[PDB]
Amino acid sequence: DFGLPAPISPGLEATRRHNLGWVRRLGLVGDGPSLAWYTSWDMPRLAACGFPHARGAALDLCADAMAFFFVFDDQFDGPLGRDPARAARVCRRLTGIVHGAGPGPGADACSAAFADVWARSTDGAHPGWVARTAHEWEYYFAAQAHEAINRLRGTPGDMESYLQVRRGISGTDLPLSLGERAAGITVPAAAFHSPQLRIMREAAIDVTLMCNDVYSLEKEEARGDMDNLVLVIEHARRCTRDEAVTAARGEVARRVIRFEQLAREVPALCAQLGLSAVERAHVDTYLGVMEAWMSGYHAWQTQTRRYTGAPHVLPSTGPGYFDEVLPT
Ligand SMILES: CC[N+](CC)(CC)Cc1ccccc1
Ligand SMILES: [Mg+2]
Ligand SMILES: [Mg+2]
Ligand SMILES: [Mg+2]
Repeated sequence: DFGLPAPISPGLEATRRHNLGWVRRLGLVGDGPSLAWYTSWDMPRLAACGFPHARGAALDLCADAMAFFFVFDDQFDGPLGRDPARAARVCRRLTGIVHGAGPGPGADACSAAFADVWARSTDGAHPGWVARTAHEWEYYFAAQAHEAINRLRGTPGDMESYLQVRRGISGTDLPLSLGERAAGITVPAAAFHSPQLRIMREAAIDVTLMCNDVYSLEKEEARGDMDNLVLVIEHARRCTRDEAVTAARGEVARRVIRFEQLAREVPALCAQLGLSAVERAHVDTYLGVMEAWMSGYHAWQTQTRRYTGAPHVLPSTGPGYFDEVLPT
């Protein structure tokens, strides 16, 4: 019991078709085991449940971005994730794409897929959205090497260090930046940076990564992963696994409560700032984007085959992928 309500975009089926063609055309997913395994994740349902405001090509972008995140993530479940210098170099290649240097023809599948997601994301976007989201991507790519450092250390970090690494490797605020973009809204800066919306944005991202930590612990613990809230709590408190899971549930619940308490202040905040009716509408949609990411991510993770299937399809005795698609 995380304390989250149940959630979908009507573009689910069209996006399923588009996204299957996209991952195969780009070389992220092959034929056979990799395609079956990818399909079992149900990236279209994650997009439709996590981004219910997205329609048409906007939902396509959400599903393709998710596909990139998950395929790229799994490439570190192998030697790359025990090699911080190599991880830092591979991730520097991707960061160069973020800051404007496109990969060119014949780039590897991960570079090509990311370049496509990023170009589609920024096309027609407000410059303030582009600048913020570019730095979000930089954090995401740069954090991976620190997760590898922690694996070599073999102990979980303290809570502060766990949050600094885990917020990065989880994709930081990128799901919410994507949801804003896909909903076609631009949050007014005066509202975006209110203490209420800053705390809410941070809480929503923490909620989803902590919910994921609980559901993905089984597939991660056996690989020597250290940046998982359950392991962090257990190590810090010297408590039982059950006590640590219970505490993790409470960390999520307290953040949901804080989010909802602050959400109640948002109508009055928009009035204090003198926002226009359209601006208030965009803020209201942004609240729904955050609410839907929290509830939709969790709904998806209860139905996907990624977490129950991984230890059997890709046991910890081998890499967490069928094909190497990321040159190192
Ligand atoms: C955002 C997608 N992600 C992290 C990059 C792919 C592995 C899983 C994830 C989803 C939701 C919360 C935390 C992690
Ligand atoms: Mg990861
Ligand atoms: Mg992972
Ligand atoms: Mg996980």
